[PDB]
Amino acid sequence: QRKMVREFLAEFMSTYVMMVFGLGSVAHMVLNKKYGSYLGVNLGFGFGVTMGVHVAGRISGAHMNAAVTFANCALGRVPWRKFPVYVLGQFLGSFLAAATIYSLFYTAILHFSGGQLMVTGPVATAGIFATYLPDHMTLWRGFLNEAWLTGMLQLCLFAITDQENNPALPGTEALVIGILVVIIGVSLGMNTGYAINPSRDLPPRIFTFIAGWGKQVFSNGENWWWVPVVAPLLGAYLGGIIYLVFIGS
Amino acid sequence: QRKMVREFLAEFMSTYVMMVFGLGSVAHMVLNKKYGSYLGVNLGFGFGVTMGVHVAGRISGAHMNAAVTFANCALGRVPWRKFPVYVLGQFLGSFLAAATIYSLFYTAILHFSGGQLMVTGPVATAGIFATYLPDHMTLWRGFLNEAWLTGMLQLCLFAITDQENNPALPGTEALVIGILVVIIGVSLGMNTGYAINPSRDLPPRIFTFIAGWGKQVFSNGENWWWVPVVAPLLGAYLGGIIYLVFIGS
Amino acid sequence: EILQRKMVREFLAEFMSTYVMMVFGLGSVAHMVLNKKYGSYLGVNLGFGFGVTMGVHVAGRISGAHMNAAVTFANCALGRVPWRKFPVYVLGQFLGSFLAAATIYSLFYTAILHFSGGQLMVTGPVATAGIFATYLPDHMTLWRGFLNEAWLTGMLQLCLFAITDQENNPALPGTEALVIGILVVIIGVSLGMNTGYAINPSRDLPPRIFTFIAGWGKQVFSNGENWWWVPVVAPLLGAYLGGIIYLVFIGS
Amino acid sequence: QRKMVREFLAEFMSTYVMMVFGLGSVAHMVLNKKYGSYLGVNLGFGFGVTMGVHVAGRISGAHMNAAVTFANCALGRVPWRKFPVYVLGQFLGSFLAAATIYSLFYTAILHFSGGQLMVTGPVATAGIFATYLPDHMTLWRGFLNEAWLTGMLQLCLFAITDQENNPALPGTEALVIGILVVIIGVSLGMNTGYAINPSRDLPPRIFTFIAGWGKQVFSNGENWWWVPVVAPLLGAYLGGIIYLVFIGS
Repeated sequence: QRKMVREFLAEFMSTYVMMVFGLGSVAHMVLNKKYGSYLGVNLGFGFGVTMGVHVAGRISGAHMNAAVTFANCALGRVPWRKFPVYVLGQFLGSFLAAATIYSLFYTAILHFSGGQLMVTGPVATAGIFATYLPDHMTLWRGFLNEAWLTGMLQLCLFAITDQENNPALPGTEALVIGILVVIIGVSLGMNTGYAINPSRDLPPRIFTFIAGWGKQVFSNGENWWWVPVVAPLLGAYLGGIIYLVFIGS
Repeated sequence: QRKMVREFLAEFMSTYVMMVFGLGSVAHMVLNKKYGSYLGVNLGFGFGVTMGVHVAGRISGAHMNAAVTFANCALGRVPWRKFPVYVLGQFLGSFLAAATIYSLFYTAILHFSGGQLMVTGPVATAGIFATYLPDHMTLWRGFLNEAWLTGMLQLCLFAITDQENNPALPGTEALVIGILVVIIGVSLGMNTGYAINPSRDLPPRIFTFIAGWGKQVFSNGENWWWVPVVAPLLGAYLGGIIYLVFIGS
Repeated sequence: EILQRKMVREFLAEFMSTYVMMVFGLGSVAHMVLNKKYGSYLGVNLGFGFGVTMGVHVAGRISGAHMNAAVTFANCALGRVPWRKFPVYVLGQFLGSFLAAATIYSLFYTAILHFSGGQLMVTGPVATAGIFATYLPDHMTLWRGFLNEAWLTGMLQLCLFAITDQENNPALPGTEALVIGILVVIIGVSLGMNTGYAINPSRDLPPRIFTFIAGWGKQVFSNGENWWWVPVVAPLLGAYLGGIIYLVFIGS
Repeated sequence: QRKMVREFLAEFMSTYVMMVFGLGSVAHMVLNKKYGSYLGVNLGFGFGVTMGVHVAGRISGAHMNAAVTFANCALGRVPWRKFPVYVLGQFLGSFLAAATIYSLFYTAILHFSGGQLMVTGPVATAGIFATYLPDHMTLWRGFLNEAWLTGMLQLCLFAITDQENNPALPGTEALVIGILVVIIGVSLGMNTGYAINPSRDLPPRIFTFIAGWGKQVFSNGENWWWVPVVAPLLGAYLGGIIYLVFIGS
């Protein structure tokens, strides 16, 4: 054994239940669209990220990300090298979860996706795990659409915890934290997905690149895999700072 | 009227009042589709779970069916001689709540079907009450989808009820568990619906068979009246051991 | 130059606790059966539920917040309240909802007229009246029209009493409200299809008496061979039947 | 940097979080309609209060919607000389909010606008920043309606923040105050697009008239910009008092 691995069971049974609701509900929309809604996803992710703090041990490991894994080193909260263990350790909850929703849904896309795992197009099923920015954007703006989609994932997250500026109640912190996430999938989720953490961009993207979809998950758009893995990083520490501007300093 | 009948009558009404918030939920989602929409039953049976959760002996037996009452008899809880009394007491209701979602939709299908109580095609009134698998799938994996739909609500039913590992609060349960059944239906409802408990599946499939439709309500998945009666009991043991091998042993 | 403390300071706060429910609920029915693009069915499923959770933060949190001329008749025969001061909960916040209808109407004076010609249409594909009162969408006679409103009433209380029986796992002292309209939210995804949920004799005698006054005519009280008396006698014999199915489980 | 002036920051943010959850959530039903929805406006708005709420000085420095601030001023629950501060410093939480949701969608807009800024017609844009009255609207309703939209905002606000008469618990505020405005959303925006607090109109309107839309943003409604700057001020002065008679006192 213990002393850092009772927690990596929670860090995993938290991210292995995030991507089942947040990233495993988009196949509820992009496969029937009259059984599933673009709401079923943006609402899936938040009110499923409730189960994801109901588990992780109250402050001692609940991140599920590498955008907020990284940031919680800006200041002396959780010094630097508790962090790299959670990045790779909590890709697994998103990789071998990305299967625990890929393997249970074969019969569904095999009558929707023909017999061919096409990456892009009119029966494309490669969106379900990765993040692809549609016709009307660039990376001039796709960097600033994850370093601001995660910059306020921090301002809005430091204001639901710090027991100084009057946040949530004791157990009434998951409902709001998931409700925090409903209203970004439904506000700025019309843009570079809302792959807002470097653990929905890559960890199920290196799960798509493995099952047989092709190299079009690492290249569709000049080179994408990197910005939802590099923008949340110097987006998070830059968003909770501009927050911490007003109370600290 | 003694101690242990004040245990069905308590678990009888949460298998007659979750079900009337979940059966008409579909018998309204798809029976009309204009007044009744695509969530329809995500938040109908979902939050119709919240109701019930506030209607049982506080947190000392509030299971609502014959499916989670079985994980909590082998994993140490509620000795087995208190397992089937609750199951049936519950089950004893699932029939008593459909047979009254009939007279509530009496002339809501006779102006819809004709006078024949059809189950498939242009007239579709037996996919509401029970479930019935779709045309894209066999039982090869609609069982694996029902020992995973009834084998992963236990990681949430533990992170919210168990009090050591930081949960929702005493009023805060129904709304973080009924808000699960909506978050369960926003991902994994596109497979078998969710027929997650054998107290929701059999007594309303025993009703579609006694109302006048006949034995075809069973002969639907060519045999589906045990796949969500043996996959759901075999997820509650397979999951309840995931959180307790995660934390415990 | 006189006293105004009494129960008339319940009356007054049943007034809003109703009035604020309606301008939320009624206000939303317009918002689908008048725009259909900026509005939906679901909007009333929950905009009526959280119209009632803002009814609650307007009346004593449990003692004064019925806002429903019937829950005021259910908690009288069981006994949680005396009788002779049952009027001034109906005749308060039921002429508290009548006068919320004329405040959703003259709030929509333009917004409707372009939707229904220049006609005060009761029945058709230009129907309006359904904003204020309810009508049975021809799916039924009264045989099911009284049996969807005294079981829809006795599916209410058993979910009311359970969150306010501070004995048997209710909400907190401060989350009663978020639930009890999210009762009404769900009433509109399981049961909200045939007669709607006109459970509330303050949403169905008061507003119907409004429309008939601003000119919808003597057709508001006929649609159903006469549909008015039902949700005014359908809830009272289904609240009394509604909350004795609970106290025959834990009471006496 | 630590006095009354560490409070524009409390409501720069609390207002900066009010626009950008909305202006981007109203530019989200309006720009794809298949990866978005209207509810997204009213609950991406209401729960974007929620986050507005948990940002500012606990309950008496967290308004953000400066027509409240007018009436929470004039009824004596604020020093009359600390009115302009909470506005203009939250009024800038609305400028530098529009400029910063016009940006995130810069690439998404011009693609379906070809290179030009239209205020009316079939390429309506600035309906998301400012507001404009429909086919079915005059200024008869143009004003009598924003006195009950800045009206009902109050009785339902005050009934929650005056902790005499059944309010929410001190964590339940922002969930059930944000959950208000989602109820004003699906009740009362199909007459005006509820501007309720002139915070929400005049600054991004002043933004969109600088943003090159030219003077049509002050035209439609013959002159529509003035009302949700004025009906709110002497429309929440009435949502206040009508409370303090019937309730309170």
